[PDB]
Amino acid sequence: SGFRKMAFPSGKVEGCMVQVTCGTTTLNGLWLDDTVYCPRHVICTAEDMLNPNYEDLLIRKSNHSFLVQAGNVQLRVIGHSMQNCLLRLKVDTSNPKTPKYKFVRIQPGQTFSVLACYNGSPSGVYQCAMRPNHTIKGSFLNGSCGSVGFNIDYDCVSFCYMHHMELPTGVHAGTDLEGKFYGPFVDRQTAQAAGTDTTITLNVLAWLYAAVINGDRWFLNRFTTTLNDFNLVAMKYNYEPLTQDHVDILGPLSAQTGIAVLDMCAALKELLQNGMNGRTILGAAALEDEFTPFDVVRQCSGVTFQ
Amino acid sequence: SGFRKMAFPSGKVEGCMVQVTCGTTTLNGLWLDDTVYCPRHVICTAEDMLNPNYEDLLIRKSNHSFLVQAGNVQLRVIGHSMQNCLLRLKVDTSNPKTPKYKFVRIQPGQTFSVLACYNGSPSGVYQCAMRPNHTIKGSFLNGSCGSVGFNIDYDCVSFCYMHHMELPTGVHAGTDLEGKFYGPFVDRQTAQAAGTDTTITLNVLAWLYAAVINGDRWFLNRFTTTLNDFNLVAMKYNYEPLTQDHVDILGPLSAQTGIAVLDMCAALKELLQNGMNGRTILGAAALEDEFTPFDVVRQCSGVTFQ
Repeated sequence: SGFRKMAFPSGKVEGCMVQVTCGTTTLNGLWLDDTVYCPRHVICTAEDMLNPNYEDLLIRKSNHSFLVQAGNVQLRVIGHSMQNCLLRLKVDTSNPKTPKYKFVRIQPGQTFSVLACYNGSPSGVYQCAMRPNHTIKGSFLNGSCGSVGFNIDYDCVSFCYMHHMELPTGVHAGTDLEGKFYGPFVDRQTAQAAGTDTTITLNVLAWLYAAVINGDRWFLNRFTTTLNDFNLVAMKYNYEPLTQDHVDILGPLSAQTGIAVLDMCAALKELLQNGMNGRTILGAAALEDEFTPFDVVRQCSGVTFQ
Repeated sequence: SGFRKMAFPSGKVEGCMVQVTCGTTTLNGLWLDDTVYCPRHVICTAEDMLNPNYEDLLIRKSNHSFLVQAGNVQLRVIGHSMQNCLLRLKVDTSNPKTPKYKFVRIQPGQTFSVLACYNGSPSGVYQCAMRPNHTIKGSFLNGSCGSVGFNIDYDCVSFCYMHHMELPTGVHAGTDLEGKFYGPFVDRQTAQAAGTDTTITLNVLAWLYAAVINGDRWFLNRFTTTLNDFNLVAMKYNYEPLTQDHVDILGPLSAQTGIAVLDMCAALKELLQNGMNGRTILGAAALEDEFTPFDVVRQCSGVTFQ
């Protein structure tokens, strides 16, 4: 029983974190096999950031311009390329701790674990979601650049995020592990701001199913609804429209609770229209949208509470 | 910026988890040096649990009664004792991955990371608090017994919890690493239930300070209050009384925000009396009590947002 924001065990990833220094800037890198991946802005000075030309800045550097430390040991750099907004440093040593891994570009609404690091030392781990506006609502301080996000499937680490920057609203922006940004953001100092966000409807519904599997059905009602009718309500409350695809996804959860997806949607619209009346769901006072349907099945009993 | 329920990196602990089987029951154990620690109810049958005599049940077993697996490797048991509600199995191999560690008995209101495990394989990590009623609000399914709770200080793992059981309300109960239960609970099947709980006032206040450090002060007011006056309000709302000790603890946070502790208390009572008026704090719709003051300084900037 119970339900919590659960992160994946971070061990396989801790073994990959290193420190990367170039001139006066130090940040975190990811050491897999004989390559270290980090944000390219490690080669910038404060004023560089105002309008960097990374191609121009990088040609001016050599292999010995970079200092990579793994714990107490310095790794020798013997090559370097820029891949999009990332640097790849070839090093003279293969990481003995390299887990089986892939690089995946995550979709909005999906969740992942973040291992926050400073100076190449893991400091904490937490779960978060890729917002519709392509930001994540993280917890990062200075020096966290290079921290990564990942999921774990069997023994395989799927790396999906590397942290680059914080936006004026205190939310965070970064790239996948090929250095392509999530969202319309760039790695330089500008007036860029998060676009307006929206609530992840599929996740909220998943979470309501979670509440039921865990023996709670107070918010339910006798009504059902049309996709179209639900979506008129969604618009008004800044929720993403529900699509037939999302209804299909909620299949398995619908079956194990015996609650038709569109009936759940009827409950959801009632909650949005009537508020929660000072009550809680899964201990929360407002609707939660950072659990996917996958997260729910991961963590919940395969047997519902009644 | 940002603020999240942050768990400690779980790597040092993952390296210690094993599987312990006795007869038909399998659960998790903790392998440090040449000892494996697990819940003693691993030696019970379903009906045994109704009224076990652990002394009587254990004398009937031998070293070869236990099967310990670490990944694919079976560890040979060569001794066994009961320490309170725990079993200690001496094994023929010292765990090469044993971190520097201590066993500490945590106090109510304090927080820790939980590594949820099944069949000796870590499945997820999350943060939680020891409730005043000595339970934790965890997320555990069948087979999670033996999962542990810990904090990390420098390189030293402080183990503070081992999971034994779930209570009728779906909250969880377990022991410290000497096998002494937190709370008035016992490891057998009975009508035991969680006592009534209360909100952790010191943590709520810490969290309000966190909101300020992060640039939010909407809930503040021009008033101050007496310890006594605050506590009359606390009683009515099922919050723990505030004590001079708690005011001292909130010192450092009070200094860096420039907000007198008792002024913060005035804000708190206003919030409790007036509700949040459909607004949020740190993104939450109700007051949060699972962050200690220590957690706040850990994760927040040492420089407040303005």
